[PDB]
Amino acid sequence: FSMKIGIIGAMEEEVTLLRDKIENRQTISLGGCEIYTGQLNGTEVALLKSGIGKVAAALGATLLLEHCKPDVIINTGSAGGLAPTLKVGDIVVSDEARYHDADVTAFGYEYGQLPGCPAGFKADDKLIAAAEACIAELNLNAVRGLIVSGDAFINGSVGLAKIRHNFPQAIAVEMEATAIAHVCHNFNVPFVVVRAISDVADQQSHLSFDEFLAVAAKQSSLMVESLVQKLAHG
Amino acid sequence: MKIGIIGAMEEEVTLLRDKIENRQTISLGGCEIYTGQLNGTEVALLKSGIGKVAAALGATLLLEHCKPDVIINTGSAGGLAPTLKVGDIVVSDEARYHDADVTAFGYEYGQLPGCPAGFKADDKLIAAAEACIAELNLNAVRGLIVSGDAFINGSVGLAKIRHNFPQAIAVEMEATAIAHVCHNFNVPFVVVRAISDVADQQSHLSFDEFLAVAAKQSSLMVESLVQKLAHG
Ligand SMILES: Nc1ncnc2c(CN3C[C@H](CSc4ccc(Cl)cc4)[C@@H](O)C3)c[nH]c12
Ligand SMILES: Nc1ncnc2c(CN3C[C@H](CSc4ccc(Cl)cc4)[C@@H](O)C3)c[nH]c12
Repeated sequence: FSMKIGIIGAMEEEVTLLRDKIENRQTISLGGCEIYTGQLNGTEVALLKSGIGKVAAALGATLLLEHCKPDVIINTGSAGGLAPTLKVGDIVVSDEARYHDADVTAFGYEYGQLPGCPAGFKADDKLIAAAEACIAELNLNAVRGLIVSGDAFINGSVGLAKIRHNFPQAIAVEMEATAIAHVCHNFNVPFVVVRAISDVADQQSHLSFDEFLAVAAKQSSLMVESLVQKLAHG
Repeated sequence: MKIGIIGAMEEEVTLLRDKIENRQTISLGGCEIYTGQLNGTEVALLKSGIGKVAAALGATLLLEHCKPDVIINTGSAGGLAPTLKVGDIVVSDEARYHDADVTAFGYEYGQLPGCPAGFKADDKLIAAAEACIAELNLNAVRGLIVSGDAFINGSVGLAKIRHNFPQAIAVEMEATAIAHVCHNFNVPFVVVRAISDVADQQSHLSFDEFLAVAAKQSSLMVESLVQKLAHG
């Protein structure tokens, strides 16, 4: 009864469903961000709306950790699906996060690695196990594996090809997860990403996202709600 | 007046750090912040680490813990403008991400949703930096500086920057992140960096050779600019 779960979503649509469900809700406004505090089905939560891309996610995550000191972080939201069995609405769970757009290979760092960081950030094993238990209980289709982040909306063409080449094992792509993982790494806070597929990052991904962002928000929010309850009680 | 100063690499902050008197160190989130006085002016110097996220996390800690009135971003840069040589100064009038692309939804190339397409540096800070450049007889260019999470080393990476930002005068990896955090907190910023290489196919070798020259030139400029701002 003394756990506080931090949850981070980038777009307002990505946090609005959870935000609705928060009891005794209060809003903290700082640094261009909002954090909603209160309880989700009894469990104390702090839900950050970060805004879009790596710096917004990093600024937001840093305020959430400093102001709220959550025990763990769960990153919720939509994603572009890369793994072949994924369909719109399916869940993706991070094993690990990597930047697809960092390149200091001129000095022999690994592609995707920034100097001062590990080449990728591992998500927490217990959080991952708890997410997989929720996926089973909810009877959802999910893939676990590497999620890659960058400051680009992937829409086929080179951008997609470059990711498939550099990270053939990446299951999904998005724009905040890695930055949240990098902040959590620096503060020793366990994280997991539990997103849902809104598009498959190909030349029609903008139209698929226009159509399916809400479905992905709903599916990822349902998972996060289940996860929070499982973590809190088992 | 409290002046915030941010450099990414330890080599980019060390010279200033050696000069801070009444010095205390805050160690937090993988960053270090050194507080005290630089030639009688209160400063807070952040060593942020490398790239956009490190810079953003560190800038956010510095603004929260130290509440500086302004931010100056110091360090090295890849020179893009034709009149630039190694050691020369670049001063931002504006900062943009060269690697942000949400053009699929019709944002401007380099713009992230929720941000302006570029972040404008502070006119009073720019004017003070140009007075310092003239007094020290330096060669400098003022203009757009672009940031990304890549060390630019010629070939297609460089070509893409030149296509998208023909007006960019230099490239680096943190400034626009610092600008964005400053934007969100309504804190004025300026970038005053110096050229270690020209972001071409041999930029790694030039950086091997001239990082220290650039850290020195940018640090000496910063020290002069601090003095000018606080004391005229
Ligand atoms: N193909 C893809 N590529 C990168 N990220 C995503 C995402 C996940 N995010 C949703 C969102 C897409 S970019 C955008 C567009 C308009 C507006 Cl108002 C706000 C943001 C980013 O937060 C990352 C889903 N599919 C993606
Ligand atoms: N051609 C270029 N491209 C991008 N950034 C820079 C910069 C400015 N920075 C220095 C540094 C280059 S990457 C690097 C390599 C070794 C180690 Cl230990 C740590 C970092 C980044 O902070 C950005 C100078 N030239 C640049």
